[PDB]
Amino acid sequence: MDDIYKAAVEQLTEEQKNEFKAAFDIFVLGAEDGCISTKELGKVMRMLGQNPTPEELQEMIDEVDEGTVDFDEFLVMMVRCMKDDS
Ligand SMILES: [Ca+2]
Ligand SMILES: [Ca+2]
Repeated sequence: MDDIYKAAVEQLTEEQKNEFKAAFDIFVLGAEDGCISTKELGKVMRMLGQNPTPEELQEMIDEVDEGTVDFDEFLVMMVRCMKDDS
C-alpha cells in the first residue's frame, strides 16, 4: 500500500472499507477490471453519501492519482471528501 495512502486509510473502520468496496464493485466488472472511470468516481462517492463538487473531483484526480481510479485511490478520495461535511 502506498505509505501516504496508508493513513488516509487508517481513518476508516474495517466495516467502512467493506461498505465502500461493495459500492465500488457495482461500477466495475471485477472479474476483469480494477478501476472505475473518472466519470464513475463521483457516482460511487454519491452512492456512499458524499457530494463532491466538479472542481473538487478534478482536483482529487490531479493530487491522488498514481482517466482511472482503483480501489485504494478511491479510499483516499473518500477520506478527503468525508472531511468537508458541514
Ligand atoms: Ca455500517
Ligand atoms: Ca450497506
